Amino acid sequence: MNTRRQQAQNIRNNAAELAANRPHPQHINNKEEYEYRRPKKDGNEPSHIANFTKGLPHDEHTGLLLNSADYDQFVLGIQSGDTTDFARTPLGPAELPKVHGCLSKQKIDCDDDHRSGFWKSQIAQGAAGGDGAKLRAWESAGAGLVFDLEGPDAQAVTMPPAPRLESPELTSEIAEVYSQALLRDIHFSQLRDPGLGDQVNACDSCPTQLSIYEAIDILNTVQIEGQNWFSANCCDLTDDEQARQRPLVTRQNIFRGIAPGDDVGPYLSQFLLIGNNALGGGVFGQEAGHIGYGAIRIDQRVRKATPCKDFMTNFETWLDVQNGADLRGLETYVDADPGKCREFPAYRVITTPRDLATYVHYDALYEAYLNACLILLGMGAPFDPGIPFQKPDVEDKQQGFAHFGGPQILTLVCEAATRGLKAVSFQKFNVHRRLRPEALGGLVDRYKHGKGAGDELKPVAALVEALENVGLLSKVVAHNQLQNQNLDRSGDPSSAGDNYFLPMAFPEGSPMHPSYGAGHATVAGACVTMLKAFFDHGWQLNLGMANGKYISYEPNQDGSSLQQVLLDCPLTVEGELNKIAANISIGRDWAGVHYFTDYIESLRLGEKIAIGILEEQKLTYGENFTMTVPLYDGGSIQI
Amino acid sequence: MNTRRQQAQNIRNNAAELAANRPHPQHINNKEEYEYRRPKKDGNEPSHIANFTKGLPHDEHTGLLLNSADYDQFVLGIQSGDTTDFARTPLGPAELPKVHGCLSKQKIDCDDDHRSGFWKSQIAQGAAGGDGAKLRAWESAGAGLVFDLEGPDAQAVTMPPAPRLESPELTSEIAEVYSQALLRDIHFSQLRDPGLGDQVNACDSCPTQLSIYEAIDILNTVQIEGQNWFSANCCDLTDDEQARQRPLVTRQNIFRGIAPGDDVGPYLSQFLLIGNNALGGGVFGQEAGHIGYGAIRIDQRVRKATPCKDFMTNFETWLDVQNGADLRGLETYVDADPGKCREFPAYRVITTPRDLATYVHYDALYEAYLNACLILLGMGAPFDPGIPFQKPDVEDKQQGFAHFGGPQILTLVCEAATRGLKAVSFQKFNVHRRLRPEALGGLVDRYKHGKGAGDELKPVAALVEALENVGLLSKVVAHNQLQNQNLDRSGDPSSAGDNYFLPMAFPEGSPMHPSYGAGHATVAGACVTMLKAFFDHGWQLNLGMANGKYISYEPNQDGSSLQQVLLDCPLTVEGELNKIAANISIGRDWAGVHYFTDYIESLRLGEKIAIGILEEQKLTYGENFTMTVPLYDGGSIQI
Amino acid sequence: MNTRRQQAQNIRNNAAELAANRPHPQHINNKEEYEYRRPKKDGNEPSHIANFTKGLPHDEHTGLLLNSADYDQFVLGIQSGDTTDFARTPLGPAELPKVHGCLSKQKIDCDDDHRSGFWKSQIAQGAAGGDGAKLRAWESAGAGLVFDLEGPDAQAVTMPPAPRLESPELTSEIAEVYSQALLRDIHFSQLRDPGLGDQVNACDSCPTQLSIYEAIDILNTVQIEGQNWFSANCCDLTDDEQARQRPLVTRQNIFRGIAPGDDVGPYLSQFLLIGNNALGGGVFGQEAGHIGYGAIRIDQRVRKATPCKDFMTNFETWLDVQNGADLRGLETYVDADPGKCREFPAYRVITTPRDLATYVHYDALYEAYLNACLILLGMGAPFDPGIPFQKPDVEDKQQGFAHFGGPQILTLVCEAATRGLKAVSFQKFNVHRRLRPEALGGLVDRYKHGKGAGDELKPVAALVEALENVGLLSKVVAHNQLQNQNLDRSGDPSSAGDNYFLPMAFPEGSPMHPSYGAGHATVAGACVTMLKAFFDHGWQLNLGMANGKYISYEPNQDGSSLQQVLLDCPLTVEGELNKIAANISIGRDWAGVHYFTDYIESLRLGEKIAIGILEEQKLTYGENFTMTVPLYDGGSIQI
Amino acid sequence: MNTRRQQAQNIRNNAAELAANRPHPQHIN
Ligand code: NA
Ligand code: NA
Ligand code: NA
Repeated sequence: MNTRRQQAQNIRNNAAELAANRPHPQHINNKEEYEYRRPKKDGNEPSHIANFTKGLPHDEHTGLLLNSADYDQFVLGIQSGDTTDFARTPLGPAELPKVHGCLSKQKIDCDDDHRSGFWKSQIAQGAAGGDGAKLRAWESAGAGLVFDLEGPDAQAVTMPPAPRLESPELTSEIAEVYSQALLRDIHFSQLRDPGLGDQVNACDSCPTQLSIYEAIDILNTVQIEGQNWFSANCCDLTDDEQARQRPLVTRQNIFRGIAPGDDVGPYLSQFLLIGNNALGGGVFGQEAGHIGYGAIRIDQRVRKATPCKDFMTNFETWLDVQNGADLRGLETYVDADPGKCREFPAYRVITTPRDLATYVHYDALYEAYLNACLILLGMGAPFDPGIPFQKPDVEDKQQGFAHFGGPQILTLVCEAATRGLKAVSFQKFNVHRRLRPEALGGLVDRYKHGKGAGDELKPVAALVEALENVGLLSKVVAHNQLQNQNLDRSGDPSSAGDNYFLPMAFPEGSPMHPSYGAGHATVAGACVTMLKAFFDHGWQLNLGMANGKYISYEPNQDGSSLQQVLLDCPLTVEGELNKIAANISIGRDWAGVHYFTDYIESLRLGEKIAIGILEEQKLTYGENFTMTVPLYDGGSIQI
Repeated sequence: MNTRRQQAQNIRNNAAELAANRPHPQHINNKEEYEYRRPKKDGNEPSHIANFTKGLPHDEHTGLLLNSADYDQFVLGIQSGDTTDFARTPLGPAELPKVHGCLSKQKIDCDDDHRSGFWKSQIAQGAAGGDGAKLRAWESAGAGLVFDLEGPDAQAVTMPPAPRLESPELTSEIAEVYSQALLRDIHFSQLRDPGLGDQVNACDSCPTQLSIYEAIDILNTVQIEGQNWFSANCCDLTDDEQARQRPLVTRQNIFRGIAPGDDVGPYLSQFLLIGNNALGGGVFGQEAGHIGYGAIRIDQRVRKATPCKDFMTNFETWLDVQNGADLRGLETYVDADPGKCREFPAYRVITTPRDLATYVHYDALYEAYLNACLILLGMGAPFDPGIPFQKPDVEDKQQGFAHFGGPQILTLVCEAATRGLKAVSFQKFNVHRRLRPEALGGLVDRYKHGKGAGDELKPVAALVEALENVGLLSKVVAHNQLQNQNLDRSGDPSSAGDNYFLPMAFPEGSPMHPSYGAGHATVAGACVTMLKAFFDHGWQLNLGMANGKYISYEPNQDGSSLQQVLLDCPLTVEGELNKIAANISIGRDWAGVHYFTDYIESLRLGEKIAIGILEEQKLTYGENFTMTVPLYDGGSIQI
Repeated sequence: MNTRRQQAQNIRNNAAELAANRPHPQHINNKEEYEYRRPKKDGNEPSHIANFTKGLPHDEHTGLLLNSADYDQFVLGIQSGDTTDFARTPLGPAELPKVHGCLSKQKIDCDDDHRSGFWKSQIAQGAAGGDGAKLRAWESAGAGLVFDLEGPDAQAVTMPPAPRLESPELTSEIAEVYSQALLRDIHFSQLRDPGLGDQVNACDSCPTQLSIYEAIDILNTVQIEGQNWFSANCCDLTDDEQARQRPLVTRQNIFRGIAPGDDVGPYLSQFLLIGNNALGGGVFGQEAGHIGYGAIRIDQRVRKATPCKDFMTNFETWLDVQNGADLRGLETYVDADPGKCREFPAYRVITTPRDLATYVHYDALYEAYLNACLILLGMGAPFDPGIPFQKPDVEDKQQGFAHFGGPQILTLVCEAATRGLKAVSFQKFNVHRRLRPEALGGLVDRYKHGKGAGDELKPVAALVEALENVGLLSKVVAHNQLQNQNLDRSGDPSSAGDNYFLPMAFPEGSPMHPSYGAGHATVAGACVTMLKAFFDHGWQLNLGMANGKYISYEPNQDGSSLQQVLLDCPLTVEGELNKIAANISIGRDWAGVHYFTDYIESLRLGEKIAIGILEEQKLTYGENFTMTVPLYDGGSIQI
Repeated sequence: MNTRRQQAQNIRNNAAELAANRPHPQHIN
């Protein structure tokens, strides 16, 4: 034998070696960083239009990257991770220097207690009780360089290159993210084939410049050089692009993930609507929406944000956000009705993408995937049959709580997320640095106003044609027109003119870190993979059945209760975990802060992080069991 | 430089070595295992009265360990961890073999679909809809042998020896756990010095055979060989016992933990009563009891179990539980009132120890410590000033989300718990194997009925004197008398006679694993230590103040809302985290499944697990910061 | 220099490291294991219909997996490899326990000398001279966990996921394996384009419900969701499926392998028909069928099993086999004719798939590939020109016998096979666990009798449609009708009704180990790869030529002698080795125990095992030569 | 536990050492 000290050290060294001896891939970007250029005096420099520049100095007149030297310093700081190198990077509004090639001078500083004059938008000017908005910096840029004790390393795993401005793929994606902004107040029952059950309209009537029927046509018709993303055959596409590729847009498969079981049933996953039966003697049912949080409850009702109230719809509002104006918590929320119980309608069931965007806005990491984990445990969901002490207590003479029970999975959903964020943080900051969809909506507008210098915005030219030739932009300007009649931005100079800016559900828009690699989807992919591994992924949810059809749940007209939907086949653990993975992941896309590529490839990156942890932790147990974890790309694996 | 693969492997090897090079202590029990004996034909064998035997065959007539060979096989199985060795261990009721020294024969098996006849209690006989209760086995016995990737090893950390039946310490502890059973329906406002604010009685009037005033006297007067635990000076006590030692019992310090800040304010920690202010525009306040779970809410109202309804109050009910009768979920809960909102009183505020016992009954691991973590984040609580990117965004030009924000602490509270359970699982199963307080209540009764053989129960003799000489038992028999008038156990033969059994708030009583080392307290200690480390432990909670006194919260008469309590000094993050640590940890003691020693030493074991993880994870970051984590034993440490 | 001891140790350490430093792939199944479910009381459990359950307890009334707990114990035993864990797994017929979730009780045991009453089929009831059939257990389940001194490790190599019940691929495969059962007595001259030479009918006239012309149409027309396997373009298929994919079924390419040279010439490889010229002075020719086994001969005539006599054609016969009834050697064989020499027709030339099924039934591992090796050596076949001492003896002054002659290759064909079996044993038992084609024929029948519970056999529904819509099943029931008129199973209750069971050429059917990964094909692929490596793969076989056409051999009407076939081009060593690889590998498929996927992917797995050994053994020799081993997937490699 | 790769390599190294640690005789004509 060996002393336990040695055995414990050996296993931690074996896990460390196992992690190292796996395939360490090479990180390949789409080369957009230094490809698209613009003009300087007696030469040319890169435009960095296709790069994330949110927080840096943007020209206050043109809304383009003010100084390229700022981005070169921003990039430098990312790779070093030195706190000192962050401090040299200019932030928010700035003045271009008198000597060319030098770093920009930051207008706002520590002695600026009153910051009203620096911003050009009314909202930002009187944001902090009349003082004016504050600067906000980038979030955990050096997290990609942070190591970990378990799972694969952040740079020991990679995502494929982001699609380009010239590509047919991106054109379909920006159109999809654009469409969702105009379809942001649609009732969820509309996002599915009408044969399943009766659909309804959102009780709150909003001005709509786009419907579902139109959106499917636009997404199917949108094309570059006579090629549509959904239409294009395999032969044309690259091995990387062949993987992401989706089919022709259907009422059922619209705005949905490509993970198995996403198509089956309604849009919204049960684990975002249903709860558990009341502890002990049942006072309420699963349709109540109270999760069985041990002896206390979880309310499944999200905070209701005032419908059809999108932000950054004009240039000033957009520019100030892109100049790192801290506008968090300036979005308004519907007040409660004294007559009604359970703080309705202040807190209602997630009825529209807006309410998903709101849920996802403050989601707080792994909440959604823990909640789903809690729901299954309370329901009486079985664990993967490979796991020890799973048989009747009399026969096996052991139950298993500490390491093969609820306790182990409760920690695992939470564990994985942290490793997830670090892994994607590298892909965002140190590799791809893809612009936010809000920025592309920026690029689209500025081009249509003939802004920039020379052939700077020529790359975007191809993109805006398809968006206008499908007739989408014409509806976006109409939607924006009505949004700029709001008193908060009515007097903004840009409100009078046309705006092609993609509406943001949040005043601040996207978080202060690059687009490519989604923080929500990476956590979603990782946390869900752990749940699918541990639980019996096939387990058909016993939500009950009526009239020989297995019942499901979607919200009612005002989200006051759940409307039952009756399907031919029952819902499985796998599908609903994959659906809530997709719901939260695409939940950002509805808010207009992510593309589909950000979701899909993050979900694939997420499972690699999660699988790696499970692989490494298997060295510890001497029971010698098997955990069968299903993947999003077809067949399952045996850990 | 080195390639990232090598650096990542080196850090995981360095963490593994750091863990090994720390002090690996030697595990010392109190030698009770094979000390107390009883008689066999022409010799003597150990009684195993002071050991955990719950689940094994107990003699149906005497309620003592039927065969010592069963315990020797039970012990053997623990140390091996072999699934086959578990299967040989007899469970529940059994028949003593015709040849002596041989293993007992199990009555119940896989062909016993109807198990009514095997049980001697009415409740268990008609438990499973008339079929009869099923056998339940021991929970994760082999978890002590499971290794881990981060933190200290389970056998690389130890707890001091459990107190003995002869000791003054245990006598005070069993009296404390006994008292709590009779004080189980007391309103929490009573568990504090009355000078702070107006106290109240529980709206539900229960027959009480013991009051607070009496309980303090009993705990202060109870003594062995003219020595009281709280009275005894340092000189008399051992270095291990000097640490646990508490002061003379006060109205303020009664049934409370010895962690700093437990004495200050009411009994119940705020993080078990208060919530967050409503997201965005405030529709309700913190006194509401809705935690700011991102965009959804957490209900702080526990399920209300029918008051003054304790179980295992007679021999039959006690014996069947001790014979591993699965009675989970047979406890009844108060129905809701249609007229009232928020499912009242079915779901009410934690008003009595019963409601804490109920909360803790299904607590689901780290819920309480995550909830507390969520509350602080929503409040706007500051992190430990050592942590990077903590200064204004403009100055430092970075915020930190992924690794130095909410995300990192959210995973850490959840992370630590799993490592905690494995560490204590060893101390329970492989080392101390201390009997449950319910078992000691068993030993007390059987002695007072002159059960057992020869000088078997002589060890307990000394214990029962002090309990009777304080006049406690006389009140326990009176409490039990009224409890056995219930129709569910009225017709049980033992109901007619006197019962000295400690009432259990759960029908099944303690979980199927030994007493010493508390699973709740180990998680509590570990999770709270992580919170204290990350957050500014000193941060005075801004709950508001009225009349120049800082306001606090305790429940009202029916737990319909929070009653404000006004203190001279404000509550700190440290104290309330230490109080919720103690609340949940002692929450078991109220249910009657743990002693104080199980709490205190687990809280100390818990922080060692947590600190060890933090120490190891510090190798990853290159920022070079400092986390100042305060300890329960005075001064703070710098990680 | 180094001492030889050190050099010898270094090379064995270098080989060990080389093996480890190669790509270790991750084992991915199709997730069918826990996907398809059925109903239990108040819940749902997995059906394990798509898993190998042969030997376990099958319900005697429905013919489905009796208890899922048995499979969970069966799986557990596989992964542990513990002899004790095998013994707990119930075998053959069993009684479902009174408590649910418990292990089944085995009817047959060691005190059952007379086992007539346990079986439901006449054949099995009077199998062991009236005593009744015995139980048979699973074959080398723990061989996947066995290590090796040379070649790649069993878990250091993997096969792609098995096709699913829903898939178009499987539907084409089961139709192919079904067709072969009805075409089992076809003369081999029919399995090729008729332009090559005159075709003939099997002298023994059997009732045929299917012809070649019909079988090609059925295989080309069979489709799922309007998709045929052979018709489907690359774009639709996955990278794994794109590899297996075959072209539209031709008279030449029907039931043939996709290895280069399989299409060229007749179906049956020469090395299964031809022999060598008589040692010294030629008394007979190559058309004789006597292999030059040094100074003795090998008879190429297989034992003739009585034609059109298939087994397990009814439910009882099928069920008893699936309940592990040991029926080995109950198949009857044609008696010899006293008048004729060389024990004819008792021993005849392999004339029909039946005779191949019979050859392959007792093939005894590597016999076929050694025989082929012996034939080439006797013919005067050249070795790969890279090998040392290959030139005229006078010039080079060395011949090479021990290490570069016959001796080295003779051991290599035999060597590789053992490593092959262990490698695939893992893929069968520990990963894929694909049901046998006989089991799917079982699933098809039970569905058509409306057996099982709820939506248990719904997965198979899609499969049986295509089989009936092509009109195949209608012919299978007709074939089965005539087979159940046999007196051995005439009185079996199921004989009266319709049977859709795929006929088995063996009474026992498939061997006691899962379908996916073929033991014959893995050995075939491995052994043939070694032969192709060593010999000059291109070497055009000098069998002679007549009328300016290179002669070949196929059998005559009664397999009394070889009928010559004249082709435009000569046969190469590569093609005929690939053809005998395919012949033996597909030889199982004719018997109805394997699919095409089992052959193709095993042949690819086989070469990886073989190449790995050759790579490792190259460290030993200091001659520094090159062995050019051709692959089945196009180009050759240089070892 | 160890990863199968390591266990498989260790056994092949153990076999190689076992072979070397046996009596290596001197060849006398
Ligand atoms: Na169990
Ligand atoms: Na900050
Ligand atoms: Na030669």
